[PDB]
Amino acid sequence: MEVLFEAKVGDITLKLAQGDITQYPAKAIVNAANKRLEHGGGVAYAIAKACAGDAGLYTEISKKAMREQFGRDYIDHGEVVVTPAMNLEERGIKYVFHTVGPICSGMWSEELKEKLYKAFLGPLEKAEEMGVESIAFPAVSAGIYGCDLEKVVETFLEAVKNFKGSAVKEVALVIYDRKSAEVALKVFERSL
Repeated sequence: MEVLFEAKVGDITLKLAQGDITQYPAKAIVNAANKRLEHGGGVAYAIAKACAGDAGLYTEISKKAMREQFGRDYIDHGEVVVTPAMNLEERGIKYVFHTVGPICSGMWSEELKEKLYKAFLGPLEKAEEMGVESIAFPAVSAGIYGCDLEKVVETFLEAVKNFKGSAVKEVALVIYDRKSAEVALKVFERSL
């Protein structure tokens, strides 16, 4: 795990790290999921298998948790489903916070931005609500949903800046690949 950036933002300490989010030292890690919590690919698959040993198993566990928490089999942007991290609990990761970002498919707009903003802010508020002091995020919607990475990072930063909390003390954005991590760093540098 390599920390590329660190500083005080909003009400917490923000870090930009390059590495595997399933190995990040945070009490809760956020999953960039689809509205049905079917973890079939990308970071959602990585987190799902890391937690249960079989992504399919975590998908079922997640669907059950979502029905229990929201009374339905899907979530809207901003809503967060909480599941036990299972096998990751040994690493200090107690929960996985599932959030759902919009599908840009190479486009951008105020509406798409708002949906993504909610996808980032929701997990922060859930952490605050649960007294979870540390949380790590992936670049939501920057995967197959095709939202421009720079726009995604800018929106994430906006959410962190606007976030009002006292329980949450540490927040991190975790990017797996070098090329993407550097793009993110560039945004952090000119925005903070």
